Parts: sequence; C-alpha cells; structure tokens
Amino acid sequence: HPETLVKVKDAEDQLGARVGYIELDLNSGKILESFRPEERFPMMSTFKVLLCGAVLSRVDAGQEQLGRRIHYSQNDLVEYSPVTEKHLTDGMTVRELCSAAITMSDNTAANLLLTTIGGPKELTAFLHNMGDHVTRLDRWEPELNEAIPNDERDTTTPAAMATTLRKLLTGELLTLASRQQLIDWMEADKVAGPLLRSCLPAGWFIADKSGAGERGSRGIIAALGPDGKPSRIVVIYTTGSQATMDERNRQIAEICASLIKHW
Repeated sequence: HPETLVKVKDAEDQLGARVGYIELDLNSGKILESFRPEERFPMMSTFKVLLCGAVLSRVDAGQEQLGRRIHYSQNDLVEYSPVTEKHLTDGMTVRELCSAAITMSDNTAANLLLTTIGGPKELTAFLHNMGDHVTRLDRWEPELNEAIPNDERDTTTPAAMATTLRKLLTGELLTLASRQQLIDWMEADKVAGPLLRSCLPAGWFIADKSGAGERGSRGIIAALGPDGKPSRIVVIYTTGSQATMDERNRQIAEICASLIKHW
C-alpha cells in the first residue's frame, strides 16, 4: 500500500538512513510492495533463520540429527550467549542450539551451528544451490555485525531474503516436518517484542526474527497474518543511521501500523 511506503519514506528522513522493505504474499509468491529491493543491507541476526534452515536440510538428508549432543568450552563463548553460557558441562543438542539461535538470538549457538555445516562458506553455498545467488555470509559472530558502509560482506537484499525465506517456510526444499519446526522457532521469538509484534492486533499469527548491529544497523524478517494463520512475509532493513535504538524501533512501529491497516 502507498501509505506504507510513505511511512518508509518518513523513516528514511527522520533516521537519516536507507530502509529496505518487501511485502510478499505467502500464498502466491507475488510481491505486494517494495522499497529498495535490490540494495544490500547487513543481515545481522536474521541470517540465523537461514542457518537453521540449512541445518534442517542436513537433518532431512540424514547428514545431521536434531538430538545429537554437542559439548564445547569457555573459549567458544562469544558476546551475548544467554543460553549457551549455562550449558558448559551438559552441552546442548542441535535442536536446542537452533532454538537458542532463533528465539533468543544466541551468538555462540550460531557459531556452533555454523561448525556443523562447515562454516559461513557452506551456508552461502547452501543458499546458492537453492536459488539465492545474492545473500552471502562471510564472517562469524560477532564480527558479522560490523556493518561497514558499502561493505557487501554478510549482506542480503530485501528481495533476495524474502524470496529465500518463503522457499524455506513454504517451499519444496524442506520436508513438512522441517518447515513446521523452523517456523515454530520463529514464532517463539523472545527478542522482537517492541517491533512488529507490538503493532499486531489480538489473534494474529507471527513468526519473526529481529536484527541489530553497528552503525545504526537494524533489521527484521517475519511471516505473519490475521486469524492465527500466516499469510504474508515482511522484510525490513535499515543501516547508516545515528539514531538510537528506540527511534529505530519507533519507525518500524509506524510502518507496521500502516501495513496492518491496509492489509
């Protein structure tokens, strides 16, 4: 809807930064709205959904098991590890690591998962072989959140991300069991409260994954819809601003308000 684009334009003016926006119909796959669809933005934590999608792909092929237990040590813990820092002794299963990586955005969990698939290169290789020749991951946590201007490392485009996410959640790649698991994790998101979820009316379905980083970086991907059922994928990115966390969240609030209003 045009008014939603106005909210995005208002956001660019008041934040002093670029904003990426894609509105994608989950049923048909037709884009309903776009803003800077072919420009690159830092993925930040949003890649973690893609990461666990690759892991689940290995689960389907029998190359990985969700119940497989992994142990690690103190020297594996990086910044922000709210879940993994509490299981140094008992370790964690692969299923728990993806749960921690998506719902709590655990960084160490993300790194351990990247080890299971063979690093950022293999995640990129996975995305390449499923049709996404655009999205790329180059570094580990937390260096991937650097968000240096004009740096293409660890970046996606709003169009590439939205189409890729659709293939994971409602495509032919994963099994029905794996598709359901991935969107179950996203629905249990704990760290995206004051964003899209804050805008939604009662009874709405939402499965999302937020993002934040350096140099006014912020992002979010989501699969949502009214009547307790997902009907649309929304991708929002922004970078380069010097605005605080609160104002960046407020712009997403304003954009979301128009999105739901003109649903």
